[PDB]
Amino acid sequence: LAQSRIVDQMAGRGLIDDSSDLHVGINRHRIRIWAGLAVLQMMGLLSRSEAEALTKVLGDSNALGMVVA
Amino acid sequence: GFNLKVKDLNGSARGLTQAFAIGELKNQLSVGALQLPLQFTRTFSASMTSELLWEVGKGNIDPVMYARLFFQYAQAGGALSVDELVNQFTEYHQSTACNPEIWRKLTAYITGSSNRAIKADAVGKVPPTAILEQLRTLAPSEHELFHHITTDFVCHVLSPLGFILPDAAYVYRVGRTATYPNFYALVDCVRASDLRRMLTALSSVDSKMLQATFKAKGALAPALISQHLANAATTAFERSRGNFDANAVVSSVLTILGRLWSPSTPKELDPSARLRNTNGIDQLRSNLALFIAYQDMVKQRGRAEVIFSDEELSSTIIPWFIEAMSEVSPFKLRPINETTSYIGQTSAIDHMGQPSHVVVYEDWQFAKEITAFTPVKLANNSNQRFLDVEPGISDRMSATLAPIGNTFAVSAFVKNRTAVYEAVSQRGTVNSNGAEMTLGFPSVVERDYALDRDPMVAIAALRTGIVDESLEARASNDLKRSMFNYYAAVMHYAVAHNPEVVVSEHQGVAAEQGSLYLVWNVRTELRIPVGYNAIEGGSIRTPEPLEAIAYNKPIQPSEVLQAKVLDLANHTTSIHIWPWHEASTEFAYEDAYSVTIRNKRYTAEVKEFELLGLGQRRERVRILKPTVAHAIIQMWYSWFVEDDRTLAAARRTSRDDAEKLAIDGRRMQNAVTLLRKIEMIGTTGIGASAVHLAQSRIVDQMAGRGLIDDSSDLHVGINRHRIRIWAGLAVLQMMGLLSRSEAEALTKVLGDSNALGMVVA
Amino acid sequence: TNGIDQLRSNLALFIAYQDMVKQRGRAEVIFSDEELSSTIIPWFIEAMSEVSPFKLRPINETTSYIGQT
Repeated sequence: LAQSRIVDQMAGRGLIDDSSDLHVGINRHRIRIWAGLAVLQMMGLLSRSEAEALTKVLGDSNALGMVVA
Repeated sequence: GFNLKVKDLNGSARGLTQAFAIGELKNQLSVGALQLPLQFTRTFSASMTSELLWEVGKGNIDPVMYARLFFQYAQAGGALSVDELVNQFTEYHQSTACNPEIWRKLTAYITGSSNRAIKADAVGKVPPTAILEQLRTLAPSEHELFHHITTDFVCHVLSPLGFILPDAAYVYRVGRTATYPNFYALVDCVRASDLRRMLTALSSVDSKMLQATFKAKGALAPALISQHLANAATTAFERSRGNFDANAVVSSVLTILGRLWSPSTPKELDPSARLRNTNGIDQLRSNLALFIAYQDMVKQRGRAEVIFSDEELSSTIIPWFIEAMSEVSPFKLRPINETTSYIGQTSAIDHMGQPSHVVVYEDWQFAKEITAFTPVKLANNSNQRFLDVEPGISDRMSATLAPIGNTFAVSAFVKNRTAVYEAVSQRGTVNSNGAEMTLGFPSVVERDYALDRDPMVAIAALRTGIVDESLEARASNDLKRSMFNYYAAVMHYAVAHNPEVVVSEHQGVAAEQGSLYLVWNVRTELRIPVGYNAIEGGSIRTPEPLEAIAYNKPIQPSEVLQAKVLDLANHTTSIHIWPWHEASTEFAYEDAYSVTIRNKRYTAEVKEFELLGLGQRRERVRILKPTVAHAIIQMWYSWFVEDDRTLAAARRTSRDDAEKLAIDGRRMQNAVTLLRKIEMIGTTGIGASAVHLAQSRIVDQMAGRGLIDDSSDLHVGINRHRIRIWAGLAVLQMMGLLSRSEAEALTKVLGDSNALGMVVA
Repeated sequence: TNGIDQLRSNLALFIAYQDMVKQRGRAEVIFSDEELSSTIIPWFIEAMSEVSPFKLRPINETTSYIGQT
């Protein structure tokens, strides 16, 4: 759904409507966290000031898949 | 036909979501999990097609057929339901059979004069009929029917005596009935079930005794014929009653069934000894097909107290006294899938693979033959009108329809939208479903279009689910009269695939009067971008019937059903039919059309009848109102709407050139396709007559305005596409289906598309 | 068929074909058959059933009321 929305954003400006350009490899894992973010806050569990931490720590490393997927 | 999202169908066709069959809305979409399993099996059969004449005819009187007729006209008539009709019949039966002075007058109209019954002599100066007029002089019925039947009764007891002289014949048509639906209809069926014996007791017993008293040879009889007749007839009325309440008996047996079905506590209601499996109610344990009756039962009403419960009873008698075993009605009865054996199915779709286009439908008729008639009436009274077909037109118009059956091969026609599926790439898939894809039911259209209600308004009524309360007994409920069948649709072919069942009562927080539908585990592929109920685990469980199909294979329908016109003329050459009026007047149309040759109009028109080459104008020929096909062509029309809307949007943005030309390429031949078939609609019998006369009118108009100079216009393409498509469309106008707006919209379609050809031709 | 050929001799009813295409157009025999007709239908033609002022005669007697100067 969020991908549907930003793909709709691709339709915003008419030239970046040139089909999907996100999907290669890194983006998928990069947004894979977002699922863990909905699972984070207002899944009814985590209290924020949290993904904050996770963000910095996800910045700490190469992450990648690291393999898988 | 229409469409809806799969994940959001409750937000979409919210009424159609079966959870709606119960008062459920809630934060929750019904469901959960619980217990007791048994595939509910053996559904009542196929009332569709099977149209035919029946003969009231003889006074030997078969109550059974007449009952069938009562339900028949009742649905077909000006007064729902059967129930009130049976009341009215009982009223009439009092006013007649229980009103003796009449009978004195009747015998008086027969042999009556003096010192009746004029000793041993015969003399039966009567047509059956003349009696019927005399009774017509008596209390009118809004719905005579039985008014014939009472006469039939007069015949039956006067048959032993020399008054068989009148014997003519009486005839009446069927009427198609649906799935078939609502338990109120069952109420009609059970009171009619009473009619089987409410009536037969007077239809039977009767008298072999008295010939005519004998008293050799037999007999004198003053009022004694009327005496013996009516007083016994009234006596016959006494044994008749049926006692047991209509709605109550069904309410109770349904109660025991549904609570038998209950996974949550049966409590004091329970399976038991002779409470149940009384060598028949257990057969109902096998007839659990009439499920849904419990659904609306709590919905139409609420708590289902057995009130006349007892515990010996019932058991005992009442379930025995259930309707289907008394077999009136199009109540019908059968095993499983044969009712589903008219379900189309096409998964289509791709890569995902499951969702964007998965259609269903039905196999269907085109016995081209269709008929029309004069309404000859040997004597004024009502509508007992004799009619004879008008073969000279009737054949050729049917002949005109002959190619048309090869046209619009609806199965092949389905392939159309299926073909649309690859449009438009590329794969979604999670962000926006899924799609309805599926419905486009010929059946739902015909069921309502038969009353010319126009189903299409009912369609949106199932979009929002709620009825828009068009308060009128032949308005609002009739909409709902369809909606039931509509639900009744999917469930049945939701049986096959899969006999998975149960579900629970879903009390929610309010209120436990009972609320239990069905569930379907089926079996699945391991991916679920379809259905809010993610429950992919092995398979969906599943709360709503459609998802099964959504996870179903294309299977491709067996499906063969296709009706047939009744022979009619071969019998009404002798005897009157009574769906008439209904069949209507009925002769449109003056389809004028312009040809805008440069800066000039030259519009032409033609007077229907001479297209048939007949002369002159006919006043009173009476075409039927053929059904079926309307649904097909409408579906074709609306689906084209889905088509060009989708494709045009696709070129509007998707996005990315390789696809746009594809679709805009696609677009072209779609229209090109229709172009071609439209000539088959016309210039091949009988619209060639249409183009002929059009050419006549136009060139003669050239001469009349003066010059025929510029009039090369019997020639090519543009004008030819004009006149030809106009022609096939025109005979199609003479065809009683698809109005007129469809015409202008259609030429609106071709006009941008391209037109080019030059296909002619 | 010992009669339709008499119609081959009755070709006076010419013009009927004229308006036939004119009043209508194509003249498909539709109940054509090939045994029929032949067989019965031409036999069942009207003038032989002789109703009407349909009348019947040789040539010029109908013209025998034509003035000429």
